[PDB]
Amino acid sequence: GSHMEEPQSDPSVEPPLSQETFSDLWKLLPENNVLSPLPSQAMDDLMLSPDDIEQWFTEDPGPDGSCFNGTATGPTADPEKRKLIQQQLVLLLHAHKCQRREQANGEVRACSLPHCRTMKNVLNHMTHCQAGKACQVAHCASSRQIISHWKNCTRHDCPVCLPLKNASDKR
Ligand SMILES: [Zn+2]
Ligand SMILES: [Zn+2]
Ligand SMILES: [Zn+2]
Repeated sequence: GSHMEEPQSDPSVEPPLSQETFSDLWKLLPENNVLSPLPSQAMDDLMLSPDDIEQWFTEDPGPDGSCFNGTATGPTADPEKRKLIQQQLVLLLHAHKCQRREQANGEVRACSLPHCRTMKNVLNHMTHCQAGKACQVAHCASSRQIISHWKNCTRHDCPVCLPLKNASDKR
């Protein structure tokens, strides 16, 4: 053929994603990234409001632990709760890459998708924010729990990390 498969088939040149990539991604990412999730393949059909993020990554309801349907009727360990983390986390990637695509090409305009518009505003605040999980903006505080997952998790076999590492196979 006209080219070789070595950059994808040989471990001496293959440049795959690292566990620290997702931690820097939402802060300092360059305008030439290739992980950009497209609406034709992204599970955006499973979308939520920023307040429901607190149902899969828990925040205290009060000092007495006053339980609710989101913890007592349908616990955080349910398989459907994991789908909601995966689909929302993949959109934090889209919202950081979509804003960069417009910076790289002034002839086009960013998404009309309210979830993309929501997350790109949160990411541009969260990079300068100092309270994080304690921030008084519900959208900032909720997104910081998602960012805190990749910062503390180091496993290969995790219901959130495994499908992301499988999708980010940039060999
Ligand atoms: Zn977008
Ligand atoms: Zn904040
Ligand atoms: Zn994990």
